[PDB]
Amino acid sequence: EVSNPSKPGRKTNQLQYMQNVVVKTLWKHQFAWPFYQPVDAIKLNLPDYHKIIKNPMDMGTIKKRLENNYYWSASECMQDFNTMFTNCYIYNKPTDDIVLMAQALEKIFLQKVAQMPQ
Ligand SMILES: CCOc1cc(C(=O)N2CCC(N3CCN(C)CC3)CC2)ccc1Nc1ncc2c(n1)N(C1CCCC1)c1ccccc1C(=O)N2C
Repeated sequence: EVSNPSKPGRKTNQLQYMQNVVVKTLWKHQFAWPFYQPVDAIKLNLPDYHKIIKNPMDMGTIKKRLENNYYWSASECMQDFNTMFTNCYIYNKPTDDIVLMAQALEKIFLQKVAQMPQ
């Protein structure tokens, strides 16, 4: 999940940008806090969450993956962000607050990624 002995990982120029520009800009958004940690289906009372969401993802995991050089390339790290936002749209109702919070964060994600080098 945040490290794998058989998985090749490294740090590239792009992966440094994911960590120092993308993760770090988003972590400081006032709507980011629900994504610091995995969805806790006990605390939030979500008996069906892990039946609908097959691959949970959050920014804490991503951040930790970056610090561990878990990833091979930055597009792999972008896929994790997409999973995290997409899970949010999939599980929740169209007008739920968390949907509108994920959309605002996702927009900034793309603006930052649009300036990534290479
Ligand atoms: C570890 C924090 O975790 C959460 C906490 C609380 C909470 O009650 N606190 C926050 C801190 C408390 N202190 C301490 C004592 N002191 C005196 C005052 C301050 C005060 C009350 C609420 C939601 C949380 N965490 C969450 N993580 C993913 C999700 C998530 N909430 N939301 C919600 C986020 C906001 C709207 C929806 C979801 C809800 C239902 C279904 C899915 C999802 C979902 O998709 N995600 C991504």
